Amino acid sequence: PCAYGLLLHPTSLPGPWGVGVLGEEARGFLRFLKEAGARYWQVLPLGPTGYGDSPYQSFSAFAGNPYLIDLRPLVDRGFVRLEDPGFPEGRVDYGLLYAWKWPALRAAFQGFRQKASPEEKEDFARFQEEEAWWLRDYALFMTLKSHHGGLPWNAWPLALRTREERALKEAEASLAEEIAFHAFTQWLFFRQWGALKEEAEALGIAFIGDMPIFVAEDSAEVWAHPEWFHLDEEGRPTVVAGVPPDYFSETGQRWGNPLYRWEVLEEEGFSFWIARLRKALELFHLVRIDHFRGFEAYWEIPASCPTAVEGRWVKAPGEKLFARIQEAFGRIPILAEDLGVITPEVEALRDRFGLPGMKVLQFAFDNGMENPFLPHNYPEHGRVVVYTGTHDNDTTLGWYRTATPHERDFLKRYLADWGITFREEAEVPWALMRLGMASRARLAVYPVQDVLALGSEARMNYPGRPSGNWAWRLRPGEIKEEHGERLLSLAEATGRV
Ligand SMILES: O[C@H]1[C@@H](O)[C@@H](O)[C@@H](O)[C@@H](O)[C@H]1O
Ligand SMILES: O[C@H]1[C@@H](O)[C@@H](O)[C@@H](O)[C@@H](O)[C@H]1O
Repeated sequence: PCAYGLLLHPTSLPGPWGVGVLGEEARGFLRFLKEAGARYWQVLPLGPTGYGDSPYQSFSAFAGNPYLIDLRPLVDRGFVRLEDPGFPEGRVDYGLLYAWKWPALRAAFQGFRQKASPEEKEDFARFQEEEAWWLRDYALFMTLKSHHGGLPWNAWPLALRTREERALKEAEASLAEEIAFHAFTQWLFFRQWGALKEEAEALGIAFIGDMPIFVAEDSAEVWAHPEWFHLDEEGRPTVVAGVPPDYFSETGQRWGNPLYRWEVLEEEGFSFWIARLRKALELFHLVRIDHFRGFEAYWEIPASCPTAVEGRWVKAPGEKLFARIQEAFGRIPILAEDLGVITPEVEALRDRFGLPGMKVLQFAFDNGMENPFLPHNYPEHGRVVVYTGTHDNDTTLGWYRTATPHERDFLKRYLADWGITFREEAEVPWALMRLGMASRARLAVYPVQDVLALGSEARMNYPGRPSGNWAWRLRPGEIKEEHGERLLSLAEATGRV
């Protein structure tokens, strides 16, 4: 029973200009966290997003999401003048945010080139030089994507798709301004996050980052390093990621993400992963990795297959990779997302390296006392993270409302065994958060929607649903001291303060 933190993607922060940003409201959430006894702030992947707006399908495994840039500081410097397009409240309007914030950032870039001090123009220069190894490909990637009507890289003219030496240099020369712009967006993002990170550290708060084990097909790194992935000559994946048919899905899941050529990454001492983790550790203190099981083995699906039925398991060099990580960083600040159908082999790898696993209370009541998500079954070392629900789950109140008769009843009886009782429906989220903090899990993390006991409309992501995801936002003044105080109380009572 060491500590607890809260889960809130930066986009959910309240504030003007269409979305949560790395500014004052963000710093405000830090104070809230501090005064609430919280010691962790978990977020979703922070890279640039494409269609669907999912943080797990980023245009780059290294880049930073421009949408998170707080335009206010840039306004205070005279680089740009802002006028609101009519953004709504409590939700992100991505369509509108795209049409507005990009030109907004572009305009602010012109202000910078004409009013930036030497120390500013110099810093921007150092940044471009130091992050060049990935920044160069990223900036050109985005630029070329705009220049081609948003077409995916493997749909661009042969010369550019195959990254021919000449074509690249020419494009890189006749679009140096757009390329500089994108680099500018990155410069702001990392500098703004950096400030926020130091802030959190001074308050004694650690950041729990996130990253999908597999990258997106249409992204800077796949374009610039196709040797690391199973692609044909046209740049199209010959096999895609996914999971096999299980008790639930009768056809399994076909994600479409490109699969790694593990043999190639190994011959290079897993350079990609080390670089990927090094860059994440610049932003986070702990890094959760989605679909951890992939390091043990992954389900390879023929690209020509419409479902996941035709796949097969393929072992991945997990042991070697983590051994390498251990030596590279002298530690392994990884957080294993081991939800779903896991095997003894996956647990073996996870445990063998002392990596903490996950526990989701919303999944603990559809069976009997042997459910590994029920608190009494948590490993004695308590090296695990308990959640009421994650971003992919409905809010706890929303889950409760639709849960089966068995789950609802078992929930009550189980809570009772722990001296926890509830009357009102809106009380459920707190009963579970309480159960979480009372457990052996050294760390408990809760999404803010549960702290506010919001219903299903505040659900961050609904797997399978083709819209309305990643949009939920706290409304101004919605979260209040009242909530922080109640959390502090619960944390003190369980010894997590
Ligand atoms: O490392 C320490 C230790 O575990 C303490 O018993 C307590 O839990 C602290 O908060 C921290 O976690
Ligand atoms: O007020 C805002 C923010 O909420 C924090 O208080 C930060 O430290 C600054 O004061 C900022 O201007």
